[PDB]
Amino acid sequence: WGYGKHNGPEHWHKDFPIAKGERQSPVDIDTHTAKYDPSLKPLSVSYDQATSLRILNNGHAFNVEFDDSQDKAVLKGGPLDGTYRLIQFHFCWGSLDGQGSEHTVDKKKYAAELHLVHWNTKYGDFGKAVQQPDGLAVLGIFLKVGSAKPGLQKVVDVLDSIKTKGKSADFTNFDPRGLLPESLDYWTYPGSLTTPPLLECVTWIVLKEPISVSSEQVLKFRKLNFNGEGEPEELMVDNWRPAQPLKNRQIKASF
Ligand SMILES: [Zn+2]
Repeated sequence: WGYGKHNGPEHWHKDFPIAKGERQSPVDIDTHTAKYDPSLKPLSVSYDQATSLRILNNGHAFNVEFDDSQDKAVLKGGPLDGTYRLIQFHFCWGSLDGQGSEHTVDKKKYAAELHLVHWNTKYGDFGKAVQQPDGLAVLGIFLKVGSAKPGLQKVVDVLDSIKTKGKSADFTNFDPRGLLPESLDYWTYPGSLTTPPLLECVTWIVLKEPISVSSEQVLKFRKLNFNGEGEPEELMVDNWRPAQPLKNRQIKASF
């Protein structure tokens, strides 16, 4: 699987039949249809004790990994029940500023999308969580092009070192708190992983308020390669999946 013409999103259902399931992601958020739900609790992000370890190019994106052997970087509150631990974060981006996000707001597409992945500690490890309907919590944050994001610069400078598939780099003392918007107002719905195996185990929480990155910041993303070192160069762009049918599900808002 990939994002090309022959192994792209439209073809995933062949090896991953859950591709046309009832709770696939991403989706389009109809802000006029979302239900204001007064019983949602504010989100609780505890990231001050976060420990980053490395960044790697997995051939379809780049992941920043965190030590999740203890409750160091956790998510709770909101629509969640129990504690979710930060295991890793990645992005989806486009070839142009006009596309890149997975989730769309009134059909509007953003330059990129940041996904903060967390797993339910009641399940003991990430592999068990992905077997549960309440196994993960993904924190989705939109990126728009304007002013630079001071806090994202550290990531951008290290991409040179993981240009190709399989590369990884030590990436310590990276504080995720630098990638958060001022507001924590959100939309939430039941969904899935947006990349194979596309397991229907996620509780999506999409921030209303986007973060702005500079054009040169995002330009650096477009320079990564899908391919392994020594292979024809395939630039790592448009690694996002098209919006799926909502099918009955309801999108709720905390505002
Ligand atoms: Zn993702």
